[PDB]
Parts: sequence; structure tokens; C-alpha cells
Amino acid sequence: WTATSGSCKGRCFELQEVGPPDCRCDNLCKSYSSCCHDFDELCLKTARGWECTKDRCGEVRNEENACHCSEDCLSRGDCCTNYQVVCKGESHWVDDDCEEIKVPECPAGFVRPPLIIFSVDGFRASYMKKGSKVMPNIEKLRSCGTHAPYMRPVYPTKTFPNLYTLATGLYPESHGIVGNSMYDPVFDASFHLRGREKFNHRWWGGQPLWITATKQGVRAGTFFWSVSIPHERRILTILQWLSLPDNERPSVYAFYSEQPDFSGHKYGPFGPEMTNPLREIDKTVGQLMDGLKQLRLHRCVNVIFVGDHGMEDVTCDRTEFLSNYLTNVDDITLVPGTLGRIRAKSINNSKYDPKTIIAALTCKKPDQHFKPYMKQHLPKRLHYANNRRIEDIHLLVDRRWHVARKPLDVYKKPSGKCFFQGDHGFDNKVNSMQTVFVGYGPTFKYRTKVPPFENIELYNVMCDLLGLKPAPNNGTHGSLNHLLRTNTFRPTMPDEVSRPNYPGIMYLQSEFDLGCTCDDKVENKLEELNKRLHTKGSTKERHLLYGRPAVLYRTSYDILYHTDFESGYSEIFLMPLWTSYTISKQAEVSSIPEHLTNCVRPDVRVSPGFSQNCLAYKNDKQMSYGFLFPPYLSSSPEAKYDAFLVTNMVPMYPAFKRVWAYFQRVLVKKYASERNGVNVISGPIFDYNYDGLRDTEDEIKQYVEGSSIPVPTHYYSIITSCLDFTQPADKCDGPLSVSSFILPHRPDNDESCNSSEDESKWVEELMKMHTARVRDIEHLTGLDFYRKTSRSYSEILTLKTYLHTYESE
Ligand SMILES: *[C@@H]1O[C@H](CO)[C@@H](O[C@@H]2O[C@H](CO)[C@@H](O[C@@H]3O[C@H](CO[C@H]4O[C@H](CO)[C@@H](O)[C@H](O[C@H]5O[C@H](CO)[C@@H](O)[C@H](O)[C@@H]5O[C@H]5O[C@H](CO)[C@@H](O)[C@H](O)[C@@H]5O)[C@@H]4O)[C@@H](O)[C@H](O[C@H]4O[C@H](CO)[C@@H](O)[C@H](O)[C@@H]4O[C@H]4O[C@H](CO)[C@@H](O)[C@H](O)[C@@H]4O)[C@@H]3O)[C@H](O)[C@H]2NC(C)=O)[C@H](O)[C@H]1NC(C)=O
Ligand SMILES: COc1cc(Nc2nc3ccccc3n3cnnc23)cc(OC)c1
Ligand SMILES: [Ca+2]
Ligand SMILES: [Ca+2]
Ligand code: NA
Ligand code: NA
Ligand SMILES: [Zn+2]
Repeated sequence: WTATSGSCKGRCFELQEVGPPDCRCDNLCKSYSSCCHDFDELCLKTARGWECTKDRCGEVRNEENACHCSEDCLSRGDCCTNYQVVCKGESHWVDDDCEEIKVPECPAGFVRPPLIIFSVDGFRASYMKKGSKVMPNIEKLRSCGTHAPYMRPVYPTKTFPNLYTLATGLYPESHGIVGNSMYDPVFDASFHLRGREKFNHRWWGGQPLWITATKQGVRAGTFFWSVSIPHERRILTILQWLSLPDNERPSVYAFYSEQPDFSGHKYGPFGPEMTNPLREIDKTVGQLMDGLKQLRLHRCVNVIFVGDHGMEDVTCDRTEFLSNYLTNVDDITLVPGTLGRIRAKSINNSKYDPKTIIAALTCKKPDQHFKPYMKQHLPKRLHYANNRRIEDIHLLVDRRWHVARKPLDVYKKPSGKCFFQGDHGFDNKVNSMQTVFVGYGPTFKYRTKVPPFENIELYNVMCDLLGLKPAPNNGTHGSLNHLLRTNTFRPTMPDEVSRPNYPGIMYLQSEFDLGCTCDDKVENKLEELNKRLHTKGSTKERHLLYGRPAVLYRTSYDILYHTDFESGYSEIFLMPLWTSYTISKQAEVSSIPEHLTNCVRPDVRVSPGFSQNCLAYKNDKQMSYGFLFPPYLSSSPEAKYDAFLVTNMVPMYPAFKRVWAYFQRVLVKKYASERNGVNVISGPIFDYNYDGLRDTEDEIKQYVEGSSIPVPTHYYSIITSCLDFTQPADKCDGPLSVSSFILPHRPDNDESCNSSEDESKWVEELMKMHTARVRDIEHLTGLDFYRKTSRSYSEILTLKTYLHTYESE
């Protein structure tokens, strides 16, 4: 109940929210059906429109008008935004030459430059170039300020997950808004775009920027606008708030536009109907900038122009139907569209089985346009599993497609034809899903292009712009320092927690009873000292190029040196946490010699009690083994024996060994050829609770049969070279270049529909799907890489957030 017979007189767009049953006058009151009776009359004036004209100049104030052109309007803070242009001979902001903003130029009483976030729903990254001729104001912000060629959204590339990621710095799995539609089994409650459940605070986790600001004494505008409030009135409202006295005036503001998304769904991303929405958004930016200029704030305010996601061509004819795959289609609930989420229709149905649903959905039709996954098997870069609101069964839908349960879901009578031509929600690496970032103002750089980055990083920067301490989030604070003129965040590297042991030769061959064998008894004062030097680390500068990784948790591990590679060997997990090696452009690939095919050699530096054993693998009929440093890339026949050390062995399903052997035998050399040498760090990952974070020992769900050898959920590699590929990886003077992956360690290759073919036809495609940031691997391993370079730490942080996407231009 709302007692709507209170009044909005002197309260229009009030900042403090009033509790029911008192009536509201704020920018969201319409959405709750709670505005006071006179809110339209007083707060939503429209008389005479939004622009001054020649004959209104100096008019007698008329309080009915939408905006004013009277002499007093500047002191009232309510002139039409073009007032000074029409009436006082001023230029529009867009027509002024751009001039560097070296220092904030703010009116007296301003404690900090205000921040305005201008959010555009569905604004695809390529609109910045493709629409630049019809967007002069946006083009001036872009060219004069700091811009990225695109900004990567989070998955799923839907509105609420992305807007809330922008506001919190959190992945959707952590902030809880995991789709535009959700079911929470604990609450037993459903969240939808339409309706009232979405306003309940229990859906919304983390700490969004407006709350962070308010807790730390920085006042915030109310960020959200009821859809029927016209854009011109949103802008006027912001400009009016900026005229409040110092003690009452917010420092952070948000504008939101439902366009170009609204038209993009109807017309497709590049429909000819899309030009008009882009022109209208540009005109709104112009209104805001003209308004700031009138207030003498256009060289004071930092403006962020940012989108939530892009838009792809999707039509209802490109829909896959689960009714063509599943017998039991009425026993499932599907969240449909550009992603699929499946769960049981009834929790009372004990005949429901996820295994049989996955199998019925796996590689069934030659050109199938979706792929099913248990959520823990989704690419780790999506960070889309650790939330009870994410159903166990997920469908990744190809770009340009939909999935639905049955045909009747997609049509309506009489004709059955559908309407829409655009949609979004697909994999956040998809080019059509990318969106925009421009920052303009005193705190941003002048005429500066920055590389693409992820929207999870922006919360930290917005906090920096406002002098706030960010709440704990998934950005990497400092990774976007290069966007900023000042207010940089200068982090220090994390302290190492565990120091390594450096074991020497401590065990005789006969102390080992591991059940391994090797044909290695091939029996020189010259060369003996040489092998001893290798074991003490004489080649370590070649193979460990950026320092040893730091171990950021408590554990016992050993550094092991060899001719061709260095490793950090965990006595707890019985295998390396990391193995590091450099392959120059000139390196040659060799075979595993016949006499060494099944060779595994005790490591006399490591106790039998802290070693794997071969008997366990013999007895585990499902599990085989591979090596982290690959024997194919040994520097000589003699160094090759080091590769068969039991301390270089890791458990691998035979299906996985197909993938790994091809990576090691073919792809590493290919990358060294193309990149002029590579440095490779490889290792295991254990994430059995799919939280994106390193498992402790007591979280491990699977061991090699009969043993304490834990089975990795994933294997990673980090592949580093010189950004200037005219320098070899091992003699690089400047910035680095990286690509990495986190490959799921699966007992089958059911994910790759073409796996019965030669690895040259499917393995690299798999690895691209599982591309990763170094930071992703850091979270999953508790290691900290690139500790010793010649590069600045913020530059390294940017490198650690890089994702190599394998998407064309
Ligand atoms: C991305 O960045 C984020 C933010 O930094 C990282 O997330 C953090 O990760 C931490 C580790 O997973 C986690 O720390 C835990 O906090 C628990 C208290 O949590 C509440 O309080 C915080 C602080 O205000 C709040 O933010 C939380 O919010 C979550 O939950 C609410 C309500 O459900 C949601 O609205 C919200 O969306 C958010 O949900 C997300 O996180 C939770 C986990 O907290 C998930 O379950 C959800 O799926 C979703 O992803 C909470 O309201 C605290 O209880 C934990 O301590 C337990 O574990 C330790 C181990 O050290 C143990 O020693 C303790 O005894 C305790 O165990 C007891 O409970 C166990 C489980 O019930 C039980 O098994 C034991 O036997 C014990 O009884 C823990 O410290 C932190 O909460 C989140 N923060 C957020 C915002 O998500 C995230 O990791 C980053 N991601 C990557 C990939 O890097
Ligand atoms: C959800 O979390 C955030 C929301 C917004 N804003 C808005 N999101 C909308 C989403 C759908 C429909 C209308 C919407 N709207 C209208 N007026 N403002 C908004 C901004 C956020 O950060 C700057 C974070
Ligand atoms: Ca959107
Ligand atoms: Ca984990
Ligand atoms: Na075996
Ligand atoms: Na297959
Ligand atoms: Zn949309």
C-alpha cells in the first residue's frame, strides 16, 4: 500500500528514498507504482519541449515549462541545455577544438571532480567506427579522451549481469545476477525482467559503487530511471543535481539509455533503422556536454561512456529445439535463447538423470548449433559455475542461434512468423558481443588509445576516480593504471608465503620401490662436472626468464633444476606446481626413442615417500600419465633422460594424452617458430568445487587408484615471448606478449565432435575455446608469476589480465 495523496512539491527527484506507505518523488517511483499524485504535474513537465529558441530568450519565467530560457535560469540551474548557444552566442561543446585537460577546472566548493557514468544498452563496439559519421559528440569524447577499441563484457552477455558487474567489479557467479531470468532453489523464488521479485535485495550481492561511495561519505545520485522518464528529463535532472549546494550535491551520477538495444532486437545490429537511435544517443550526449559547459563543469567532470554488451544477427528460424533430441522433453525446465540452462521440471521425479540428458545432446546432428556442458566443464575464463542459481546443465549456443524447448515456444498464431532480428547473450569472447569504453575528463589521459580490457576492471577505476577504497572484487587493481593521468593505484607485489627447499642428491636408487623401470644404464670427467652444474641451476636463467613463481599459501615444495627445464615440485601433491622451460626458434623436435617408451626414473633428490609410483598407474585401468616438460623437446639425447624423471610425471587420462601430446610435440615448436622463441610454464590445476580457486588437499575428489596421487581437474600452460618478435624470447628488452590456456582434464573428448579425426583437425580448436588469462591461473594455483622482469608492475598487471581471444578483426 502507498498513500499516494502526499505531494512532490519541492521534492522532485529527491535523493533520499522514502519508506512505504509514504509516497515517492524519486527517479524510480514509477517502477514501484508509488509516486505521489502530483509527480507528473510537478516533476515531469514537458511544456514547450527541450530547446530554447530565439523568441524565448529573456522570457519571463513560466514555471510550467520543461526547461527555461529566462535570464534567471543559470542561477536556478534549469536552463534548456542549448540556452547559452541560442541566447548568449555560445558554441555547442562539439564544435569547440579539443584542448587537453591537464588539471581539473572546477567551480569553488567542488571537493573532487564529479564522475558521470553514461550507460548505453546494446552498444556494440563496432558502432564507434561504423556510426562515427552520425555521432559527432561521441566521436569527440572518443578521439579527445581515452578509449579502448572494445571492452569485453562478462558471460552471459545479458543486461542485468553486465550492468551489475560494471557496478561491483564481480563476476555474475559472485554477485548473484547470473542471468536476466533466474530461479533460486534456496529461496524457492524466481527473478524476471518483468515484475516485482527483481527489486528484492536478496538477489543482489557484492557491494555496488553507489553503496561503496555512500559508506565512505561520497554522495551518490540515484542511479536508475523508470523507463517512461524521457532522456531529456534524465539529463536535466543530473544537471539540476549538479547545481545543488556543496553539502547536498552528489559526486557520482549515472545516466542509462535503453537504446540502441531496443531497436537492435527489432532490426538487427546494422539494420538501416539503427542510424536514428545512434543519432538520438549522440544528441543526448551533446545535451549533457552543453549543459556541463553552461555550468562551467565541462573541464571538471570525468565522463565514462560505456556499454553493457553488443548485438548479433539472430532470427527465429535459427532455433534448435530440444524436442528434436530428448525423449523426456516434458520432464525438463529450460531457460532458453542465446544460452540454455536445464534443470528437472519436478524435484519429485527420480527418473530424471543429467547424464542421459547430456549424452542425448552431445554431437547428435552434423551441424549442431549448441554444445552441452556440465557447468564445471565450461571454459574457466567464463567464471560461470559457482552459484546455486546456475543450473548444472548448460548449453553454449553458437553465435546467430537460439535454443528452445519446443517449436510452439518460438511462435504464436495465426501466422507463426517472428519479429526480432537481433539478440545477445553468447560467449563473451564473440566479436559481436563486445561493447564500448570511453573515458573523458581531467583524470583520464588525453588522445590515448588503450588495449581492450574486461568490464570487471572498471569498478576499481571508478573507485580511484572518486578516492574510494574498493570492496573486494575480481578486477586486478592497477591493471588499468594506463588509462589515467593521476589517481593511479600503486600496488605492491604479494609476499611469498612458502620458501622452497633446494634438495641435492640424497637417495640411492635401491631405496625406491616404485615399480618403475628404465633402460638407462648406459655407462667422463669432462662432462660429469657439466651435468652437476645443470642440476645446481647453471641453465636456470635460460628457462626461468621472469623469476620463479611465488607460492602464496603454506606448503612444502622443492626447486628442481635440469638442463632443459626447472620445476617447483610439491611434496604434498606429489607433482610439480609449475614447470618452466624455454624453446628457441632454432630448437628441434625429436622422438621418444624406442628403448625409452615406458621409462620412468626415480629422482634421487626426492624421497621415495614423496614420489609417485608406476604401480598405481599399472593398476588404474582408467588413468595413464604424461610429462610436464616434454621429452620431444630435449636439447640432446643425454638431457632427454631428465624428462623421464618421476618428478616430471603427472596423471593423464588416455583421451587427454591425445590433446597434450599434440600440444607438446607439434604446437610448442609451432609457437616458437612464429613468436621467435617461447617460454612455457605448465602445470596441474585442482578445482573440484569449481570456485575458480586453488583446492586444498581435503577438497580432492579423485586419486590415481590405490594411491595418494591427486588427479588434476585441469592442466594449464602460460606461453610468453617478446612483444617485439624481432627479439628472441630469451633476450627481450621491452614489453612481453602472452597467451595461456586452462585445458579441462577429461576422460573423453566428447566436447570435440571431430575428435575421431587427426589431432591437427580439432586440438588447437579445443585449446582456443579454453584460452585463459594468467590471472585466472593465479587464482586456480595460488602462484604469482612474472615476479622478476624489467617491466613496471602495473604493466605486468595488464599483461596478467590479457586474454588471447582468437577472434578475427
Ligand atoms: C571474485 O571476488 C570475490 C570477492 O572477493 C571472491 O568471492 C569471495 O570469496 C571468498 C572465498 O570463496 C568468500 O569468503 C567466504 O565468506 C563467507 C561469508 O560470506 C558472507 O559475507 C560476505 C562479506 O560481506 C558476503 O559478500 C557474502 O556474499 C555471498 O553470499 C551472499 C548470500 O548468499 C550473496 O548474496 C552474494 O552474492 C555472495 O555469494 C557468492 O559467494 C558465496 C560464498 O560466500 C557463494 O556460496 C555463492 O555461490 C556466490 O558465489 C556472504 O553473505 C565465509 O563464511 C567463508 O568462510 C568459510 O570458509 C572458510 C575457509 O577459509 C572456513 O575456515 C570458515 O570456517 C567458513 O566455513 C564454514 O562454512 C562452510 C560453508 O558453509 C562449512 O563447510 C564449514 O564447515 C564452516 O562452517 C569465506 O571466508 C567471500 O564471501 C566471497 N565474496 C563474494 C562477494 O562473493 C571470489 O572468490 C572472486 N573470484 C575469483 C575467481 O577470484
Ligand atoms: C543492475 O545494475 C546496474 C543498473 C544500472 N542501471 C540500469 N539498469 C537497467 C536494466 C534494465 C532496464 C532498465 C535499467 N535502467 C534504467 N535506468 N537505469 C538502469 C547501472 C549500473 O551501473 C551504472 C548497474
Ligand atoms: Ca543490455
Ligand atoms: Ca577450488
Ligand atoms: Na593405467
Ligand atoms: Na569426440
Ligand atoms: Zn537486449
